Amino acid sequence: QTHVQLNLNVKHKLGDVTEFNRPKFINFHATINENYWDSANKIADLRDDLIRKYDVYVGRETGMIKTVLRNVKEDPERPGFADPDDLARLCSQNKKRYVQNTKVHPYEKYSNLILCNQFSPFYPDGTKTLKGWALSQKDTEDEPFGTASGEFYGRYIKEYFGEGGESGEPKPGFCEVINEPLWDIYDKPKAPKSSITKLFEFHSTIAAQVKKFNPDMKVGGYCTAFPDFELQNFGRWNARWKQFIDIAGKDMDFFTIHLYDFPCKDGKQMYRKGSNMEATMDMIEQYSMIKLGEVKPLMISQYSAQTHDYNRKPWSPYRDWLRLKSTNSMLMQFMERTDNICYAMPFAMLKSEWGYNPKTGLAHTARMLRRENEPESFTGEYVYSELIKFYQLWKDVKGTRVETNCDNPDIMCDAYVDGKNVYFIINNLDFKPVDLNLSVNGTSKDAKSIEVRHLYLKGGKDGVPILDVYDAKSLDHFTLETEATCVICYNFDRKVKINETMEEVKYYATDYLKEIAAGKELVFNINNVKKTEYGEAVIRLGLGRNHGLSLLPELLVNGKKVDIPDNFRGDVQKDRASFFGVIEVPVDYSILKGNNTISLKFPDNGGHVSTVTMQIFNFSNNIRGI
Ligand SMILES: OC[C@H]1O[C@@H](O[C@H]2[C@H]3OC[C@@H]2O[C@@H](O[C@H]2[C@@H](O)[C@@H](CO)O[C@@H](O[C@H]4[C@H]5OC[C@@H]4O[C@@H](O[C@@H]4[C@@H](O)[C@H](O)O[C@H](CO)[C@@H]4O)[C@H]5O)[C@@H]2O)[C@H]3O)[C@H](O)[C@@H](O)[C@H]1O
Ligand SMILES: [Ca+2]
Ligand SMILES: [Ca+2]
Repeated sequence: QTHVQLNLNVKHKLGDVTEFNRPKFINFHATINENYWDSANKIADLRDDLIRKYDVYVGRETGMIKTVLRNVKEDPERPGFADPDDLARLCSQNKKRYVQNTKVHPYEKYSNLILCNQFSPFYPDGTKTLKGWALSQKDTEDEPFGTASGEFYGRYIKEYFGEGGESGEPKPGFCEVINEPLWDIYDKPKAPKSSITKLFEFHSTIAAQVKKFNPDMKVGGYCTAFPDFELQNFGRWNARWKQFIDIAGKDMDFFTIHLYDFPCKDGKQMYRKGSNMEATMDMIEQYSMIKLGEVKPLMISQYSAQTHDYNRKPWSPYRDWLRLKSTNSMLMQFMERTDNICYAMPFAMLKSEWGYNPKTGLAHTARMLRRENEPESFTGEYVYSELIKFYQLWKDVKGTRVETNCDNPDIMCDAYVDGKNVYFIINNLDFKPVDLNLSVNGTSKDAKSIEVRHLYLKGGKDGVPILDVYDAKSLDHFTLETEATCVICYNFDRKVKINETMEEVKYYATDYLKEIAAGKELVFNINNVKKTEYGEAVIRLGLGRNHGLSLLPELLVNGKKVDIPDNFRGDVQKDRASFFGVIEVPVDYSILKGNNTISLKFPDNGGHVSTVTMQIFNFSNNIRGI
C-alpha cells in the first residue's frame, strides 16, 4: 500500500504563495461574451450554471483579433501596414457591441483575458489578408521585422479595449505574441523551414510595439506547440528555447508553452505528465537563471491531451476521459510551481460550432458542450460533455495550502484548508489501481463529515468516465483507480488551526546541460542554500538518455553517498524515442550545507544531464518529532 499523509496544521509556503489560486487554475479557453452561451443550450442561463455555480474562470481568445486583421484595409501611405483609421473603425464597432451586451458585464469578475494572434496572417511571410495585402516583411534599421504586425497588435489593443462594462471590454491581463509559430514555420507538413531565430527577434519587436501603444501590457512568448528539448541530442533545445531566451528573454514579461500528452498516437502512449514535463519546466527555469539571472513567470495557455487516434471519430465519453486524466495530472504538477506559474489553462472550449465540418460530420475535439444526439448526429440542443466532470471534481476547492506526503512517486498529493473545510487531492500517474492508507495529522478532532469525489474510467478502452461522490463515516483506506483523481472533502465542527509553516525554496545550479561519458565525474554546484534546524530536501536530476542507458548514476553530495530510487515520477517512457525526465532523489538534510557539490558518475556513455536543481523544505519547528 501507499501511505498518504495530510498534515493539516502545517502551511506549505512557496515564495509568497500560500493559497490555491482558482482563477489561475480552474478555468477554460472561453470568454464571457462569445455568442455560444446564448443559444441552442438545454440550460437557459448557462453562464450562471458553469461560471457562477461551479466558480470557473476565463479565458483566452484569438478569433476576434484575427477577423479584424483579415478584414482591415491597408494604410494608403504605408504599404504593408493596417490603416489606422479603418482599424479604429472595426475596433469601435466591436467595442459598441460589447458595451451594448449588458448581460455579460456582471461576469467580468470571472475574466482575465489571454490575448494571442493565430499564426496567419499575423506572421509576415507574405500571406495576404481577405483585402489582398500582406503585412510588411521589411527588416531594416528603422523598420525591424514585425514592425507592422506589432503596430497592428498595439493599435488593436488600444482601440478595442476599455475599462469594463459600458466603457468597453477590460484590457487583457496577458498578450502572447503568436500561437505555435514553429509548428507553422518549421515542423508541420510542407513547412517552409524559414529562419527560427528570426521568429525570436520578431517577439522583441512585437513587445516593443505593443508597449509603445499600451505601456503597462505584459507580453510573452513563444507559445510553443511541442517543447521537446531532448530531440536531436539536445540540438532542439539549443536551436529553439536556448536561442529564444538568449535573443528575446529579456524583453518578455512571461514565457508561454503548450503541454500535451499523447495517449494514442498510432497506438503509442507518449506522456508528458510525470517526470518528462518536470524536466521541460526545470530546463526553462535553470537556463533562465544562468542567462537572464531570474526565473520568468510561466504560462501554459493550452494543456491536456491530444488524442490522435480519436480525432477523426465523433465525440465520445472515452475521448473526454483521455483529456480529463491528462488535465488532472498536469494541474497537480503546475500547482507544485505556483510561485512561477502565472496561468495554466486546460484546452477546453465552450462550443466551437465553427469547428464542426459538415463534409465529414466531425465536431471540435475539446468542447464543454456537445449536442444531445452526438455521436450519432450533430443535432439536438447542447448539453455538457464529460469535461464538466473536471469542474465538478474541483468544485469548492480553495484555501491555505498545507503539507502532504505520499511515499510513492507515482502518487501526487496536495491539500488546501478553507476555514472548516479541508480538500485533500490525490492523483495517480500509475496504470493500475493503487491502494492508499490515509493519515490525517494535526488536529485532535475528527471530521464531522467526509465527502469523497473519485474520477475514473469504467469499462476500459472506449468506456465512460465516472464521478463518484459519496459521504463516508471514515476513510482510513481508499483504492485510487488507474490514472484517477480523488478530492476528499473533510468538514470540521470549527475552523482548522494552522500553527506551523513548511517553507519550500528551490535552488538552481551554476551550470547545466553536460554530456555523459562512462566513469567521468560530472560536478554541479548549488550555492547560497538557506538551512534551518529542521528540514527535508529533494535533489532533482534531469536526465536525457537513450533507452538502455543507466538512470542510476553514483551520486555524491558534499562527498557523501546518496542512493537514487528505482522508482521516479510517472512512466518509463517506453514508446518515447528516448528517456527525458527528472529523477527526484530524497537527500538527508544533515548532508546539505550552504554551498553544495553534487557529483554524478554513470557506468555508460551517452546522453546528458540536462539540469540539477534542489528543493529545500524548511520547518518552523520539529514537526516530524525527530
Ligand atoms: O481555426 C480558426 C478558429 O480559431 C479559433 O481559435 C483557435 C486558437 O485558439 C483556440 C483555437 O484553437 C487553437 O489552435 C489549436 C486547435 O486548432 C487544435 C485543434 O482543436 O489544434 C492545435 O494545433 C494542433 C494542430 O497543429 C499543431 C497541433 O498539433 C497538430 O497535430 C499533429 C499531428 O497531426 C501529428 O500526427 O503529430 C504531430 C506531433 O508530432 C501533431 O500532434 C495539429 O492537430 C491548435 O493549437 C488556436 O489556433 C477561434 O476561436 C475561431 O474564432 C477561429 O478563428
Ligand atoms: Ca511552436
Ligand atoms: Ca522545442
